[PDB]
Amino acid sequence: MRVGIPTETKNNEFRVAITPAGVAELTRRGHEVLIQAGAGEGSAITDADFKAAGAQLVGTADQVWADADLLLKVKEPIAAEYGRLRHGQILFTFLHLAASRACTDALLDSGTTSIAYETVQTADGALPLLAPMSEVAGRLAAQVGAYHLMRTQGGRGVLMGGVPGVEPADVVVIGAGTAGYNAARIANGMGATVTVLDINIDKLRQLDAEFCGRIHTRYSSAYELEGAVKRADLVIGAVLVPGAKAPKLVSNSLVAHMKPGAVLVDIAIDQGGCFEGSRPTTYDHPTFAVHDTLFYCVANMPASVPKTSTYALTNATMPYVLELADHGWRAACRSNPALAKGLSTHEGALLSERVATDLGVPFTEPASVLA
Ligand SMILES: CC(C)C(=O)Nc1ncnc2c1ncn2[C@@H]1O[C@H](CO)[C@@H](O)[C@H]1O
Repeated sequence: MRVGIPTETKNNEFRVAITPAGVAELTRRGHEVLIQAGAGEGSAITDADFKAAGAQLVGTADQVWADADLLLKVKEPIAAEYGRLRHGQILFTFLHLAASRACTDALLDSGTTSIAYETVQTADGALPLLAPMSEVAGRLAAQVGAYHLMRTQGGRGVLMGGVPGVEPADVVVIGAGTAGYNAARIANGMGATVTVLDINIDKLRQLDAEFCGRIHTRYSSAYELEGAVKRADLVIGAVLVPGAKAPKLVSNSLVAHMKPGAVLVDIAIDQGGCFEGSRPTTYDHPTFAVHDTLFYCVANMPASVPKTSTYALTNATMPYVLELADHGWRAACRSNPALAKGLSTHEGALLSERVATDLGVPFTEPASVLA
């Protein structure tokens, strides 16, 4: 079985779906690895780096899509790639099918077998392929929040950690999942006074142990949310409700009572955002004004650090890539329930009940295609 990796084609998507380490492991097990020339340059992975690991480098995207039985990507296929979808191909990437009926229809019409990184789910409820991206997005959230607090960036002009005798920035992280924990940790590492809110007290209990009380924890009632947001210099919205679209926790009305020049970073913006006035924005123009405060809602944040996030993503996908490459989609999903929960399409059948509800489309029970 051939494994193919094309260059990512979306705007500012610098990541790549495999590293030389993954190539060497695939090549070692007797698989051809086809990589489009330049696919890894955005992540500081040179064409020579891939070749030396055993990859057969290919000049165009067309040949990768055409010759690969298992096609690894980072983002969903865009319109220019629908014509490349094939019936005898397994596509393994971030899909976000509920957000695109056109992508969903393209996969279905193609008959291709697709598996979504973000719904791969282990028995304990975790999402091991989304998690490294949530980790990166959290840590980024603190450092872009820090930057935009500078007066030269429209912020209040407050240094994250203060200096001796001067007040640190007051940072509120909403949500203590993978992303919020990581945002809280870096914001606290920078010297800020960090308060993390959640409705799951056990998550608060972990934070209280891990930083010995230094990261403050508050139960996330509507009252407590309003109070802390009013006093904050930087608000990080980290409520990434799995599958569900993010609730609007910070209304534009509450934004108008915020400190002037306060900064809001929404790292749930790949799910519509957890602020009311959040709209997906880009890396060139990152911020916009909401009642004399600054909103940051850049989507696909981990792509801005592709050297980090390409490795974080593909370290996590590699064992599923090996199972797929060695056994094919059906046996691999039979053996591994976590991989099965990512099954999205196969031969015109939509296999995700959540997507199928959200779009109004025939839902095929995943058991029918596997057993
Ligand atoms: C007033 C209402 C609007 C409210 O308080 N809402 C919330 N406030 C803080 N945290 C919340 C939350 N709803 C979920 N979460 C947590 O965010 C993490 C996401 O991974 C999860 O751990 C989850 O428990």
